[PDB]
Amino acid sequence: LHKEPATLIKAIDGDTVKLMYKGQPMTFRLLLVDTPEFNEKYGPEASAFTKKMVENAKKKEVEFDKGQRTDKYGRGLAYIYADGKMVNEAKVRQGLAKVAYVYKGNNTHEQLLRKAEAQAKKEKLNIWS
Ligand SMILES: Cc1cn([C@H]2C[C@H](OP(=O)(O)O)[C@@H](COP(=O)(O)O)O2)c(=O)[nH]c1=O
Repeated sequence: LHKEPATLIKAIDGDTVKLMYKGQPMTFRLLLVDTPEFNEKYGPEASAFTKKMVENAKKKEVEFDKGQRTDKYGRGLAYIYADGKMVNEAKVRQGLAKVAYVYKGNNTHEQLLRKAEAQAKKEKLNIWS
């Protein structure tokens, strides 16, 4: 896989980010994660964590997987990095998202994210408390 730069337009919520990617605005859905909705327990925390990780970063990068690059809603599907740290992974590591929507073709980082979720769950952290 490879990491491409992008410029932040809007950190939308826990699972999506709007970026200027090669000069065009697109909404990216984070691969492999599902975040509690804002009006559910941990929703507001999970959303603010995601937003601030992205917004505080100097460098934002997009990393497409080996399968489809857009979902059935027209969203880009990617791993997003914030100063070299994977946003998808951190959300899960901190017990503020769950590993989810793991399709063939776009599962490169599945083992890594499941490792993070296992640590969160062992620690009974946040959604796992
Ligand atoms: C993460 C991800 C979500 N999606 C779609 C599947 C879900 O649609 P369906 O429920 O219609 O299947 C939806 C979940 O996204 P949200 O969690 O943003 O709603 O996003 C994909 O198609 N591929 C993906 O990799």
